[PDB]
Amino acid sequence: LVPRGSNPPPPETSNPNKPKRQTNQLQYLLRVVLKTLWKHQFAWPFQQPVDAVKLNLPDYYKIIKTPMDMGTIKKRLENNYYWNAQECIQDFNTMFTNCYIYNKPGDDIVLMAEALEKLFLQKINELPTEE
Ligand SMILES: COc1cc2c(cc1-c1c(C)noc1C)ncc1nc(C)n([C@H](C)c3ccccc3)c12
Repeated sequence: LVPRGSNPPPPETSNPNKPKRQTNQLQYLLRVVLKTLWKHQFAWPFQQPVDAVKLNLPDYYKIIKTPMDMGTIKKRLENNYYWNAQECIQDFNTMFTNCYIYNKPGDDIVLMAEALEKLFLQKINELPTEE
């Protein structure tokens, strides 16, 4: 009748046990990298977790075991979840890679992801100096 499957909870975005810092690179990742991607025409499918129930994608979380999205990344930055800039960059990379696993090369959503990823890589090439 209907596929049987719930969404997982979204990724964790805060953790009181983790120490917190602000750094040049983390500030850039929020104010330049995330900001630039978030405002893009094609950001919207990537601004929140994939809702497999609403989108009728019952196999999505059968294969995507490390989901990630820009809404999560934004909250993690805002909550000082990341200590090292590379932890945030890795989350963006996971987001893109997940899209390229679940969706066929050349599909609409993949072309959208590629346009965002190009802009991401350009901004990462201009990452500022560390402390
Ligand atoms: C086809 O892939 C999607 C379509 C989405 C989506 C999320 C995905 C998505 C992403 C991102 N990574 O894997 C999947 C699946 N999130 C919300 C959303 N709302 C609509 C109307 N869509 C449709 C199905 C859509 C299809 C192709 C390109 C853009 C949106 C979507």
